[PDB]
Amino acid sequence: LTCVKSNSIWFPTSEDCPDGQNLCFKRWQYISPRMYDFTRGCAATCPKPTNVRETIRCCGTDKCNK
Repeated sequence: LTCVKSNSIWFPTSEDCPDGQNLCFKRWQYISPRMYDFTRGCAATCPKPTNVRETIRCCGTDKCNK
């Protein structure tokens, strides 16, 4: 699998996931209206929110987390 990788520093790029990681994730954290922190990458299992302002979506096709 290949996923989009991005975070607060790095602009979105393609990344090849390690063998055995067959999900891509997109995670967003609400700050205020229409203002979010986004993170994207590969995962083995879908990550879970660390706080109630976070939402995560996972998917299983190349770069589906764009």
